[PDB]
Amino acid sequence: KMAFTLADRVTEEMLADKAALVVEVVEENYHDAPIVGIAVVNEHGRFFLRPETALADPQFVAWLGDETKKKSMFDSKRAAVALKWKGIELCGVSFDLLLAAYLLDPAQGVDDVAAAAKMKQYEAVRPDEAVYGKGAKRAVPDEPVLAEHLVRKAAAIWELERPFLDELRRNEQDRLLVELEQPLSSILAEMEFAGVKVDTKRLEQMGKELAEQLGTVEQRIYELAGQEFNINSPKQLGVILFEKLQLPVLKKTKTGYSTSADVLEKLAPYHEIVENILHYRQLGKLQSTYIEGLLKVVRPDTKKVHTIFNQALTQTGRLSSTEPNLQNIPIRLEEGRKIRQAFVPSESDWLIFAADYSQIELRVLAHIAEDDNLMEAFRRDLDIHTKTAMDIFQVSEDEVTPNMRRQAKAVNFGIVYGISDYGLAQNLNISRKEAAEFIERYFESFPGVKRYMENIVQEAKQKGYVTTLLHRRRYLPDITSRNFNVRSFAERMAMNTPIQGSAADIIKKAMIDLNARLKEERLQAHLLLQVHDELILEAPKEEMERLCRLVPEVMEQAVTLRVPLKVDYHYGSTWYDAK
DNA sequence: GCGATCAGC
DNA sequence: CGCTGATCGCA
Repeated sequence: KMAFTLADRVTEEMLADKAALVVEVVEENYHDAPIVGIAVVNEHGRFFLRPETALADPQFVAWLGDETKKKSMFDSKRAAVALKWKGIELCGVSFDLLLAAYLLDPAQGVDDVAAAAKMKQYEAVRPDEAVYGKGAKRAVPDEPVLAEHLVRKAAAIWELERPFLDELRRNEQDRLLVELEQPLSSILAEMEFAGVKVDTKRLEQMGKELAEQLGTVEQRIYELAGQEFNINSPKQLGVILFEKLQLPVLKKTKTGYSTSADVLEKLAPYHEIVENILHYRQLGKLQSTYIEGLLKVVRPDTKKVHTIFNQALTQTGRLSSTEPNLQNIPIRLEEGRKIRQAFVPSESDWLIFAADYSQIELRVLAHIAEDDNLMEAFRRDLDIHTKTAMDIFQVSEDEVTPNMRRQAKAVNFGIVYGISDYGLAQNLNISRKEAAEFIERYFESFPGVKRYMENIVQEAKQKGYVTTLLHRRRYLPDITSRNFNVRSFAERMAMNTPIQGSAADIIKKAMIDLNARLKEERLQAHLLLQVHDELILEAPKEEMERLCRLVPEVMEQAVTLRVPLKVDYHYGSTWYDAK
């Protein structure tokens, strides 16, 4: 339908200093993937270009790389990375419709031009899944169909820029787009392209040890069970535990029985088999997800993994990481933690450097609640769980037992997640009355936190949304629901989203400031990963002493709060040793 | 095609 | 009780 020049050569009217640009990568994983088509819409009209044509043309290449030639795009990062794998630099992206839509309303799950277009009732563009299929049926169509789709996406971006920018400006989110998320997009592009080197023989050796401890564990489970069965089947396990061996059921489920780790540790004392199933679950998880699954996505040439950071998915402003997920690499239990020995510097005589905010959520809570007891605790750099135990249990420091600190720590998680008696009682394996007593004691010791939690729910009902430090927004329409379970979950989101979201805003601003400082200092050090409240870098050995001073300082000074931001850091030959 | 489970923050 | 993603089993 839509009119445009299906051009076979590049012309200077395609290289105007403002344009909507689509550099289409249809492969879901864009790492070293083909670019199937190019669309440009600018003051002169609408243009489709074959990529072999466009990317061979020196003038088109230079227009891509010229920061002065402004481009409006959807998912710039996708385009930037696919171009990086071809040695082509993309610059001058001044508007990204994906990030604009994400900031206006994260709840829409906008992941294509069509869904962003719908927020302004622009319907003259198809959804990607209607054009390409999905997953199994993910094929590039014939040139006429492809070209009309790309040109209609570019035209949608062209028309949608100014209404998205006017709404962002009304929301006071204009700076969140221009000065935080879009510069971060570039930084994520570099991190993903660089990747993380994996020691694949370390992982294969761990794989072989786990296959033997799994074998040893399966047949003692079979011995104790008096029968062979699929241990990885929650259904067949539940029959073995609750029907054949007649173990008690503490947590009744509508369907069958729960075999969650929560239920199995209460069942450990009644039967030997239980602990063995939990050891088996821990090893089978290392084996399937972190050994086998990691090895499947290592590039066999470089032995690097190239995560994709989804910048536009989480309801709080956090990143997510896929294929592989480099934000859930084991660390808590020692045998899982060894996996991190396989994550190594990409060059001879480089080291891994990890810096992590200490208790950023509770420090952000202290800031926004202006609780004088919590702010003083941080100004004194106290152990916050110990001091919370001292206050809610009414004891001196010396009188806090390890069980008291364990319980106070779970209250502190509770407070930032949005406490409920039923939630804390579940976590602590106590009654609801006992948990409500802890919560009451917490609020008598931190009355500013109690005020804040009432005033922010009260503010979420009046406004219909909540905000973070840097004006990220989440809409909480379930705040006015007559169903108790659905309205309490909205009240929890109103308590938690400003905390978790403020913490995301701060680490995103740190990453931007860190990269400016690394460039000013012309250090070879670079970001590999973000894990929510930690940055992981690799650098030459020679740079370690300067980064021990520079990275913490940049992360501490990212934002000014009423309490200090505290950062710990470590470095070593492997991610494991950076502890 | 989704629930259960478990890894991270 | 907050936020995620991957694997597996079973439909």
